[PDB]
Amino acid sequence: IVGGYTCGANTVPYQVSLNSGYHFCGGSLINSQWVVSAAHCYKSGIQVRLGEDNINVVEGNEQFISASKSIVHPSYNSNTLNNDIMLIKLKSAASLNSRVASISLPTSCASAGTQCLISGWGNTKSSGTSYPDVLKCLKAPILSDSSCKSAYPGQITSNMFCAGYLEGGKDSCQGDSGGPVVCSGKLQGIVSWGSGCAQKNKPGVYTKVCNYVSWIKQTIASN
Ligand SMILES: [Ca+2]
Repeated sequence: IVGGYTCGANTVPYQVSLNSGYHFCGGSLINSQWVVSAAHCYKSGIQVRLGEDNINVVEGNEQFISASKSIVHPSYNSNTLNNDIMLIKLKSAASLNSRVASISLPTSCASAGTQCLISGWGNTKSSGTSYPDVLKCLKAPILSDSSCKSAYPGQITSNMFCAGYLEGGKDSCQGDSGGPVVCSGKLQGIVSWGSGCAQKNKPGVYTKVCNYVSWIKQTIASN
């Protein structure tokens, strides 16, 4: 997260870190046994880390649980990042509490102008590299479809939306991928892609979760 703020420990209780020996992506807890992330974050050997603030220090609210299965969206295209969504099942159910909690799925899509909270342990520099140890947060609005499409000609599908600031300086970034965009207590987006980070006229691009609620629910019901 570039140009954000320190969230505070366990203030974002649905935020997860995906760990394969090191943090490599975010995710969102959507029930005691399932996490949503970005398909471009797929790898084998995932451990899900819940209850984290400092990802390099054991602070006392963590739960580390190995994934038993990952399911990439059936129409994911790694060239265009269309359908950049994956589900991860935990080998055991997490213990839900005030610091480890699920986030609701949307019953309806959000609109341009809605304010959302974006979070992660990604790079904090727009030109340069610096990785935080504690969770960072950014409040940002959803941008219009027309401004999103104008920013990225020929690249924005009906399964994407843009959020952030066209002036630059505030955005998600590398290492935030797969993490949440929450608006009015609903998971509306997944950190997907962008040109660089926090660049002028190049806002963040997010997976449009409301398009996938049917697939998520059916997949969970049968796995
Ligand atoms: Ca920790």
